[PDB]
Amino acid sequence: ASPIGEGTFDDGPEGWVAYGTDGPLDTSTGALCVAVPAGSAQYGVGVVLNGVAIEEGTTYTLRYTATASTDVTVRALVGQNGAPYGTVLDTSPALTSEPRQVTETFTASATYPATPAADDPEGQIAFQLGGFSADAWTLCLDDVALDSEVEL
Repeated sequence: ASPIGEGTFDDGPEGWVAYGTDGPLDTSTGALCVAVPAGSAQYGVGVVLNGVAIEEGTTYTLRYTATASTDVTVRALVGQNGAPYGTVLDTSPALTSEPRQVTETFTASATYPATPAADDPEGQIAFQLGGFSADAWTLCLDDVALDSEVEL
């Protein structure tokens, strides 16, 4: 029904959550900056955001600017959690001291409903911040949108 907001992290993380890190997320600037603790291997750290609007094979556009104090290249994408499952995003979120904006229109070949139920965790976003940067680093995204067909 409702997406996350065309251009998030512009004052608050909204719902984006990050596990395997220190305290909650930190923004206060206009970019969701999660603190990745060194040695973030093993179990692996990451960030998930439940609340997406995808259906069957529809068109979409992911736009986010991630930047890690270090040159870390983790994994980022999307999928469904709660049947019928199905991932449509498969890329590598590169990061570094410089800003790493991202812009690409992919055809969500799945369906991310919005029903917060026990056996129905709906679909969300998966950020694998584990098994990538050895030393300590972090991720700073900003303005993450994803809608089907939009002005241009």
